[PDB]
Amino acid sequence: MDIAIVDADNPADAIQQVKDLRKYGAKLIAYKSKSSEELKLALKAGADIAIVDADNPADAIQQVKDLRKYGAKLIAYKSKSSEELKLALKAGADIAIVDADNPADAIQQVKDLRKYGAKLIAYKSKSSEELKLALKAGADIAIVDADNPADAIQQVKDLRKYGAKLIAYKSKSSEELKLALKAGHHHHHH
Repeated sequence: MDIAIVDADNPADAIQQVKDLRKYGAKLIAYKSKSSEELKLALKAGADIAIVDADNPADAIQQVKDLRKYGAKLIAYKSKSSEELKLALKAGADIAIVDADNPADAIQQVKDLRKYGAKLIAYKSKSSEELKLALKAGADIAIVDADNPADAIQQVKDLRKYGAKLIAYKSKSSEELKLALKAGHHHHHH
């Protein structure tokens, strides 16, 4: 199953991309912001996954509680700190996004969070080899980050071939989705 990550460079365009992805037939739509209020707007537009990215951990943990009370179906939390990710999960986050800079640290955090009881661990890399190591370590969601667009296609190909069940990547633009819809085309299941 694919997760489309909204990637527009401003909130108005990001909110429109949610609508375009939903119409195109994306099964899961993820939206990241440092603003709780912006994440509520993305959910109201039809996003499935609200990614908490606020810098201040006190503020970020309160956003999890606010989004849960609000009825967010899936709340993700992005941190370089496995201690912070544990606090986010205790506060009601569904998905811990491992963001640690050093790959050795990031893989140990996957193993730590699995043993802590994390239900859904996500891991991000430009490297197919690193995502396979993370999946083996117990990650549930593989986030493709390949720099240029041709690299991103190969990484998704690599993960499909591997049998990754939850593949996340940056979405096509609204203008691309709208052109496909104008032609009568929709997302096809893989």
